[PDB]
Amino acid sequence: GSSGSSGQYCWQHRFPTGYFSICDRYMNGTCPEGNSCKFAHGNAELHEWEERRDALKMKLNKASGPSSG
Ligand SMILES: [Zn+2]
Repeated sequence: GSSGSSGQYCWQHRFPTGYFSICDRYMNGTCPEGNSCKFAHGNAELHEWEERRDALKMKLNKASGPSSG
């Protein structure tokens, strides 16, 4: 209604350490890590993560190196 109908998004969660998957522990019920976890904590959360990280690439690039062990 007010403050913009569509111009209002509420997505504030942890940052995706860098992984793009769901946390089995969290999905099961409880997770050991918690906030400093590398996995996602809820289908919804993941969605946001994919973005949060997609923001870094704004300046970062893929071509970095082989890093073959
Ligand atoms: Zn976790």
